[PDB]
Amino acid sequence: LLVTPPKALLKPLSIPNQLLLGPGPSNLPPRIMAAGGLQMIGSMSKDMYQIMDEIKEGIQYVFQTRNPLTLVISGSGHCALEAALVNVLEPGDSFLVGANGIWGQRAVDIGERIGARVHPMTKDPGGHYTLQEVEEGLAQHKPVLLFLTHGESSTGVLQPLDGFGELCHRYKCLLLVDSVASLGGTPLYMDRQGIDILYSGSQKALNAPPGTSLISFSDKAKKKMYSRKTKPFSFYLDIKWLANFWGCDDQPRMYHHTIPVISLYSLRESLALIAEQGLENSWRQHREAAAYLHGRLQALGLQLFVKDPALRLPTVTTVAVPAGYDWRDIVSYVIDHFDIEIMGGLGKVLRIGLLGCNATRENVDRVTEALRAALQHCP
Amino acid sequence: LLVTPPKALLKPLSIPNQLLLGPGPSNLPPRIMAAGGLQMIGSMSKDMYQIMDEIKEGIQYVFQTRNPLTLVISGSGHCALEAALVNVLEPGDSFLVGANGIWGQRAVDIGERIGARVHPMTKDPGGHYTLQEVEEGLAQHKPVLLFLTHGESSTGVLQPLDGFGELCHRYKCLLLVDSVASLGGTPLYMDRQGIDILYSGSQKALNAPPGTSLISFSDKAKKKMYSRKTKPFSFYLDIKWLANFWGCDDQPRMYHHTIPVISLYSLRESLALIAEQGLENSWRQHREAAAYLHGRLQALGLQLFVKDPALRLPTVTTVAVPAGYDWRDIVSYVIDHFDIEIMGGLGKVLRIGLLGCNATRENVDRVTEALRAALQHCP
Ligand SMILES: *Cc1c(COP(=O)(O)O)cnc(C)c1O
Ligand SMILES: *Cc1c(COP(=O)(O)O)cnc(C)c1O
Repeated sequence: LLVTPPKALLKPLSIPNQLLLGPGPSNLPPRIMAAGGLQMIGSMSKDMYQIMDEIKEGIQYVFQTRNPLTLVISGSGHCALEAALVNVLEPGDSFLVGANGIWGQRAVDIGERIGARVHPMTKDPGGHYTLQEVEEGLAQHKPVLLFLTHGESSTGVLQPLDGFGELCHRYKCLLLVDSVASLGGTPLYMDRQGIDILYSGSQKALNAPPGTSLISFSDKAKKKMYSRKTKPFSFYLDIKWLANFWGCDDQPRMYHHTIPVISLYSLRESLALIAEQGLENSWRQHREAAAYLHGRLQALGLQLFVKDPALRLPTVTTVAVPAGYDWRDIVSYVIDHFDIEIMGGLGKVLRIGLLGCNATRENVDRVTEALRAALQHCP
Repeated sequence: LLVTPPKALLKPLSIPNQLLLGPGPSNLPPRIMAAGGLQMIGSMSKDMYQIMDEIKEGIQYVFQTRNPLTLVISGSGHCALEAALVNVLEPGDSFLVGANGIWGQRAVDIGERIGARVHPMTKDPGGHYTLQEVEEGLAQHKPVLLFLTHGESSTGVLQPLDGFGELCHRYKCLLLVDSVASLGGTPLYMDRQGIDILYSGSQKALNAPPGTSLISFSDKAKKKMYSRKTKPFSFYLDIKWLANFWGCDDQPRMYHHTIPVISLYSLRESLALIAEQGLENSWRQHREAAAYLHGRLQALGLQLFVKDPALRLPTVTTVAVPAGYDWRDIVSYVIDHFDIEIMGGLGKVLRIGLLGCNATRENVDRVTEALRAALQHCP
């Protein structure tokens, strides 16, 4: 045989103890770890369906919707995003994109690839979107879909949502919102803010492991996706298939692909936890924690990138890179000395993440103490 | 708030004990269960890279290749398939498809959607592909890629591979092979059989949980994918991105998407297990087990769908539905009474699956004893 058994693979697997306080993913609580270590069931069993059904109710609770087209995408953030775009947008269609960070910049790339006419409202890092600025683009381009990034995790910006859906609906437009870095860590009401496509990820404020995502579609969205001329470019992400399997339509569930059963156990639990906490409690915790963290960082003499506190994303705090330092040096120091992960921002600045169980005063202390030492030790 | 916490989610998660002896997925051995219950690490950490690197060596060992473009697709079977097609095929291109079951029939649907000229060599259930029949299609259509299903899990057929790659290479064609239901359970030598794209799944004979897949690309494939006019329809599955992240190219690893870390721990172990066993041992086990199972089924008076033993897939046995029975009745009886999953075949027949740790004489006994009772109790 050409290749021999890899020597490295013949040693036992060993992983460190890291406190993950970057934009994502987050650490796992015991219940989610426990779920991950369970045994398989049939991927098309009555029991597996029950679990999926339970998950659906959970996606409904956290999204605050009753949309019966709500389900899990067998993929990460980008897959839920891609899934949205490839099932809603037909080649030609006009797509209006809020390019504040990256997330917009990705939604763009996807749009371009599937042959959409892409309308990029570029705003420098830190910037958000004013309803008027939307209507001016909506007037200028007459799109079929707008994409807005709720929790902009590259810039630490919390986009205001209220009233945007009803603007979009007037111009016939569909609202797609990226709530991956916002869900569970700030107010969000899918049906009451009139959102047509909402998606989130498992590995941010729900404290499940990466590789699943939550998606929900309004009837307005459902119509546009169920009255395409053409078939979507992706079969894996074809909604008409997914919807059927996940039990959304009248037809009995027909095998499409194999769902990541063990991740679904985990996700189910992560949903049960925030269902036991309660959304408003979760939003309180994140709101307060964030508040504490800004105060502490302020004390160290660091400047918060997002100036207006009402525009700061609780879950992800952007901190301006202190003049005269190498960001790599600080971030590497932190992990190296204290065993704490703090990302940078992509497209610069320092990024810190309070997500679910990880969003406690203790963790803020810890990252503050760490950034302290580093500030006085980095060249 | 519109939606209240789902009452069902406020009870604790409870899953049955099922022996999964269908085409997939398979049951998990303790080491893989253990890996699934571990804590997160940074998705772009030195430690996470080591793990990915280790996995790569493992994909190289089981595929029997040295292709430095080998990596894990963050998706199931279909995603690795889709990933192959969307990165190799450009709209127009000619694609020659071995539509024996299904897997071909899906590769078709994908091909059509991404705007390939699709050439379907339909063969009734049970049928395989003769080198001549290939060359006649290769002559008739002059494709850029042929798709062959190695272990045809819908029909229980083992396709012969030997020499097909060198045929394909002569006509300038690329060989893509679906080894999801064959890898680890029959001989397969990527480089020595001249295969340009080989993919497999985690949830079949490797005994990892669903939701990851293994893919490898030859230099011939790499050239075609790295000299497209256009960008692939998918960003999630863009090889130039994936390749970079997974450390395949000269550029430092740049964030694309978030890899399903916990599934990667599992997959790493599943690879370590077959690296400790050794491929030829694994092929012996499956070969023998299969042999035993056919004998026993024969004794019950059941007829094996695939007549020629040299064409029977060890890992998945097709058994002709006995005249005068409802297949649903037998299959439901089996799970209902004995707690054993035995699928049907899609596009009919009964399907039984011996995959990795699950491929033992004991499990054959068990499914035989079960099918016995059912045969004499179903109407
Ligand atoms: C993390 C994140 C993503 C990316 O999701 P993946 O897990 O990388 O697929 C996208 N958008 C936002 C807002 C995020 O926070
Ligand atoms: C199971 C299987 C598939 C489907 O893979 P998914 O896990 O459903 O994405 C495809 N091909 C073969 C040969 C299989 O055995």
